[PDB]
Amino acid sequence: KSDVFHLGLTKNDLQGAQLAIVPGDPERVEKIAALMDKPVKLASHREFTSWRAELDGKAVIVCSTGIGGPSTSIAVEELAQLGIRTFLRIGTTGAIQPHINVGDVLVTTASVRLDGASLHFAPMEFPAVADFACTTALVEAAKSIGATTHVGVTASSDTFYPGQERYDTYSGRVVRRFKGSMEEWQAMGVMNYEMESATLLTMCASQGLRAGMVAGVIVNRTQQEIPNAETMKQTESHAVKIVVEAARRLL
Amino acid sequence: SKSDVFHLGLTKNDLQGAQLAIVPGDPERVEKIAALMDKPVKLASHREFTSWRAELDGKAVIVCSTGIGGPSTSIAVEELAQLGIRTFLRIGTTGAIQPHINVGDVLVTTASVRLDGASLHFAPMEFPAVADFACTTALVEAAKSIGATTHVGVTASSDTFYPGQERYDTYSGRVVRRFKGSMEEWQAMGVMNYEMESATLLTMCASQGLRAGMVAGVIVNRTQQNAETMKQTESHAVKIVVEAARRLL
Amino acid sequence: SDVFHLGLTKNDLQGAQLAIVPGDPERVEKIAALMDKPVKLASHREFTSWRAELDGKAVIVCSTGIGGPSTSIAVEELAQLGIRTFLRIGTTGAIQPHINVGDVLVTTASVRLDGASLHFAPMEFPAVADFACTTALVEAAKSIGATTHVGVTASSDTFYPGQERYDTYSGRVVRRFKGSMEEWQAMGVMNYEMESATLLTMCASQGLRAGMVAGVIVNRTQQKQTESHAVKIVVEAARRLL
Amino acid sequence: SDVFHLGLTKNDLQGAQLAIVPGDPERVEKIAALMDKPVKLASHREFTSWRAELDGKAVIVCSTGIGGPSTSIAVEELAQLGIRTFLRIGTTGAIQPHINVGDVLVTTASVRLDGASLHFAPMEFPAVADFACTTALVEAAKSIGATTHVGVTASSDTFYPGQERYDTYSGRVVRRFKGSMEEWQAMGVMNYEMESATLLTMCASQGLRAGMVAGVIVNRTQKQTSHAVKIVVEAARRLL
Amino acid sequence: KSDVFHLGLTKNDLQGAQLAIVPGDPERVEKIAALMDKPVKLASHREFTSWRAELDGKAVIVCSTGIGGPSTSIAVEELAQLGIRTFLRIGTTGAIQPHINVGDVLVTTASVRLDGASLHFAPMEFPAVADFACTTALVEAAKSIGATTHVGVTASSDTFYPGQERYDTYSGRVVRRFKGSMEEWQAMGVMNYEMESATLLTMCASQGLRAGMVAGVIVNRTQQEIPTESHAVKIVVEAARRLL
Amino acid sequence: SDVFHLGLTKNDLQGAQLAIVPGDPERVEKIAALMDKPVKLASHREFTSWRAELDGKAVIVCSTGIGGPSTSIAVEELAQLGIRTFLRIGTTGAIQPHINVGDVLVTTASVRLDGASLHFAPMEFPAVADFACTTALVEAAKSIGATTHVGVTASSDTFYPGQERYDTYSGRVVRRFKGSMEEWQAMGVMNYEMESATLLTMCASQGLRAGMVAGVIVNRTQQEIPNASHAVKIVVEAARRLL
Repeated sequence: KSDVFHLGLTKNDLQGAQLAIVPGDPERVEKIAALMDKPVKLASHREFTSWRAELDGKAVIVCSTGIGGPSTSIAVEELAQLGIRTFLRIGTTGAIQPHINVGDVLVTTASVRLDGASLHFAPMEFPAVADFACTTALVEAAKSIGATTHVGVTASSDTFYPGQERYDTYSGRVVRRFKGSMEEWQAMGVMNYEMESATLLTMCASQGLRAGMVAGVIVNRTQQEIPNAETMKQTESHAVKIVVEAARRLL
Repeated sequence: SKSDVFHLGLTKNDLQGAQLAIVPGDPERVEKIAALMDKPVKLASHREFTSWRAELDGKAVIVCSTGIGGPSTSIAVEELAQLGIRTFLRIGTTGAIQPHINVGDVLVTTASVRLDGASLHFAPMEFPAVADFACTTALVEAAKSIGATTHVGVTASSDTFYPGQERYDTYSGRVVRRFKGSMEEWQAMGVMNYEMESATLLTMCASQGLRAGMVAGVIVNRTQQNAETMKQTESHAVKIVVEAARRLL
Repeated sequence: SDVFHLGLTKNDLQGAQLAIVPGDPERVEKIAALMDKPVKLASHREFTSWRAELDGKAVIVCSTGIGGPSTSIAVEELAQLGIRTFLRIGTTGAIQPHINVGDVLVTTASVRLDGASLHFAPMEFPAVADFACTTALVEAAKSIGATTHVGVTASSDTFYPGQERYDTYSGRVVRRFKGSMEEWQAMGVMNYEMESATLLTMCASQGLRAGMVAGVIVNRTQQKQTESHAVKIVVEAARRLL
Repeated sequence: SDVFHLGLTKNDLQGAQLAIVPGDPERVEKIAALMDKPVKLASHREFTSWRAELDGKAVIVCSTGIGGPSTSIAVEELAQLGIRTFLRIGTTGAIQPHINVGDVLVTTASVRLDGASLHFAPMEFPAVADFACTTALVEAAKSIGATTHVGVTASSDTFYPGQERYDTYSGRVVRRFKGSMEEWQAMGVMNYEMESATLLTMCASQGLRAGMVAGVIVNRTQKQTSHAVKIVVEAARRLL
Repeated sequence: KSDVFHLGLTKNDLQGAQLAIVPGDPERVEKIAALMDKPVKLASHREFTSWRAELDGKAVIVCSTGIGGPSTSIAVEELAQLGIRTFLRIGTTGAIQPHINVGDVLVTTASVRLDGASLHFAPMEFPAVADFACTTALVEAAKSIGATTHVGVTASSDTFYPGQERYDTYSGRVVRRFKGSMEEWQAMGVMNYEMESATLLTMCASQGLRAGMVAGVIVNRTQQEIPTESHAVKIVVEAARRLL
Repeated sequence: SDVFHLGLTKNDLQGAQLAIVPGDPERVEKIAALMDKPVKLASHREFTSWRAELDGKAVIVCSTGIGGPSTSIAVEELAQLGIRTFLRIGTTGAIQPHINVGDVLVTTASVRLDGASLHFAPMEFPAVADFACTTALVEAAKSIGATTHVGVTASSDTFYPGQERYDTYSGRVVRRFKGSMEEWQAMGVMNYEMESATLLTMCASQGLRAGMVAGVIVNRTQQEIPNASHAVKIVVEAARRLL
């Protein structure tokens, strides 16, 4: 049975859940659910892996979005059809400000829309802005957990490579629009790049759904020393603790 | 008299160390806001820029009007920033476009739809006209503290009072294609209200390391179709912006 | 009042169909004083209005404030009250080395670096002045022996980054405007100001006549009485347009 | 020949600094024949050029072909050869009910519904005519008693969908242009044609003087009018 | 070990492969690889599942892209870094023309760019056009396999719902830009909707990589909104043979 | 006349459903002369038209003039008259260093640096050639053994600034086009010409088949203007295949 086309879920599967935590990576879903009570796997189809658990006695969904606005737009739409009204994205990210360190946590107030899917919900003039209650819950959760936290604007790119002005690529070329762009965002105070928030925040803010976004910084584009696949996992766990603690305040 | 800036007629000395400005649109509201604080005093008046200084909890605060629209606002914000202001709180009175937003309610704006031109002089359209979290938090908590009925969300910020707000009661009775059917669209997208300065204010601050927020009292609702409630709503939004200022010093 | 902002009724205009529209309220009486029977009508926000008489016909003088948004309110509401011809008068800098302080600029059309013009017509539409108004201004400039430049003005929603000024808090100019001044100079643009794109577009696209004249008081590319000449010119032009 | 398309040398111009530029190559000789000492210069592709004399001064008549792209080639190459003033003379319909067949239209500026104008200036820049040229055209129109309308023209890269014509192979008009004629009409636009946005923009942005006059032959909402041609020649006299 | 950030693959893993078949669904990768010789699983990370196999003695890669331009752009870039120079997308699609039947095979010559990732490689004026040799190989393979085939333009959308003008949704509405859009594309002869080709074709055509695109029709949108190996899959494998 | 500009009636076409469309009116007779029973039909403005016969079937040759606007008139009116397949034969500047003057370039799709294409489809729509037409051109080229390149073409509304030529009256190029040639070059674009974006877009979006081939007359990596036909043979042979 499925009430929706991609996720393979029914309303019954949600057990009344109205909040979903939405990481990008299917493999992180089980790990996040493990911070809560009585987690159980619901489904796995394409990049959409879903689990249900209990937070302070209330059902909550954890469901992966895959990379990018398009897959995110599917997961969010179908979760909304199923009854979800609040979405918390938990991600990993690359900071672009020299003063933001690996291990820091970033809470996004709004995003630069360097994506395409957001435009399928609202014209570019519309802000990709987070819900105030969600953002508040994330900031407060960061204080409860104890973290070095920055709150601000994130650049949300449809690509990992040229849209984040990476030159270490097959072509070594960046299209005109994005040449010099990282320095421009840096000067405008943008904290970081990631790949799903513009779509998530725009589609929710324009349809009466609540969304928030938190990420752990696993690399800094300005520093020469690159952490290993050890320190980066610790950072992940930190931000994950925060998103679950934030969810508790939103039930 | 000496001025450190081109339009406002102010020196750094006039600010006495102020780092926060409350910025209404109308010069006539400047004294009224200043009057709620300690040691209020007139500073200067040039064109639509009337400035007063006051004190909150021993710290200097500025109140300075912006005039109507992004262009005038952009001058005031730039020159105040040159003088040392780092936090800007806009206070306005507004209509509403949602059926359940009532006259007397308070609106705190998280971000704005950019239907202006001046914001593009600071950041490309993809950049969000987003309020500072600390400012928004202070405004929301101030509104709560006095028991106002508060809505928190998105505002549409227009370069015009008439066609950009899809008004047909005009000389031409025409609205350009871009704006035909636009009010119903913003309504469906959850936009609370129209006003005329916030896209410029929020974009220019968010992209230049300045903090900004905005609060407004609702004095009319076209979708729902009085002078007393108007001045009463005013006094309430004003007490909120001053109480928020206290938390941001 | 018949309108939302100006505090005027149709009767206040006494049949006036032409308005001179300076930016600053403090210049309104000065302009009105050059005409017969000048009287104050109203003052609200940055909209100060006076009525006077030119060759037996009523004329309005009304300030717009700074920028297209304020200007669009004044023009709309004056149009409702019966105004059909608008003449902007201002003082300006210049971005061409050959244009000197004391010179007079008549604008045939504007570069649309504003937002409000788009609320009246898409960008493809020209922010063009009315031919009769432009003719009147040029001929009025000539009748007083003014050194006159006639051409294109760049009309910016900002005083700072839109005019590519770097002497600012951030010291930054957004990509769109980086290198822009040199581009407009190479395209023969005379000067920057902040209201004409809105004025000219909203009028040209709604059957209203508009023109603009300005006195050059500074020139950023180079190392009072000028305001008076431009002012005499706009009043003389008004005479020919009644 | 110096220039690549026109087949002309600076010497062919004999010092000419003004060109009258019709769209149709077949109209070039007819305009030249109204002036002194008309001489054929060249004919290549849609570019037919003649020289003549007006009050003792050399003038050029050169066709542009239809559309901004070919217009942009003629203007550029003529500018290379010394032309500094360009007067377009066209034939045109009208989109305003009160504009009659026989009337003359002088264009102050154009709605830029073309592509070539963007190769000279961004869209924010006005496709505006030179004041001196427009004045000369209006004054020449008065001198001969022509019923004249002065104002804005819509300059389209197509004859069909861009002018919201549905009487076509597909019968389709793209979203951008659906309902557009009514919009231009409400905005006071006089007429459609196909060269002025490019002409006016490329000249206004490069220090060249341009103007345009057109005779109305049809009306969307409804050759003695010769009248337009007499006007462009009389205007040229005033611009030498 | 991995020579690339996301795929978990080294150059050595590819064993000289220069062509990749790139389905959207990770679960379809093993199925496609099984149609070829010596299929071997390489890696699975996020939405990127990769197998290697052999076709007429030459190594070939099958690697999923996930849904959408952004994940597609990662897979294509990293595969290119590892030496892949030809990419054949095999997808599922909703047809928007009355005469196109469920089960038909569509070969895309170029795409309507209703995505965002393509703009990260080339400005909108640049065509999202397929490689001629790849398109030819797909058309010729369709003859070899036997299938009802249509060749033409595809609309490639960053969304499954509003960008394909679907109304079976939470909001039940569609933003201005897309209101009435399906009938517009229909009138312009566009065959179908899918979600990866604009990004794939643009990023390849603008970077000296060859790409082709084929899909099996799973629904006809003029009629309905919610929809061994199919003809389309057999066709992409046969086309690969011709491109090695 | 059945149409406003071409001066032709349906009878003039004698059942023709394919047109070869050069830019230059002066080239029409020359192309017609390579086929059977060539007959002049009309000449108005930049539109010169001939009829001829190929393997017993009527074919039209008709000039478009320079640019998308005049091209859009010719194509529309020919469609009204019954033409369903269009083959453009043009001249072009190559922007890749190894492409020789005289080489034949077959266009799969065009960069839309024009305005007329937007009057038929929004910018997101690809200015793509018909597969059958492109196939016929490529196969005709190989059959005569011509040096041929197949790929993307930049199609500009101007000859000068939009093709980043600086040897001009102003010597300036507007921001949008500064550095643009190097960008197209890096993206693999083969060449510049001035009609294909309009032709390919208006045909692909209206159920007409179009193909595009051009002979290289200058290499832009070396000079802006050449010092003071395989392609034609190919367009005619391609036409044979599409009848």
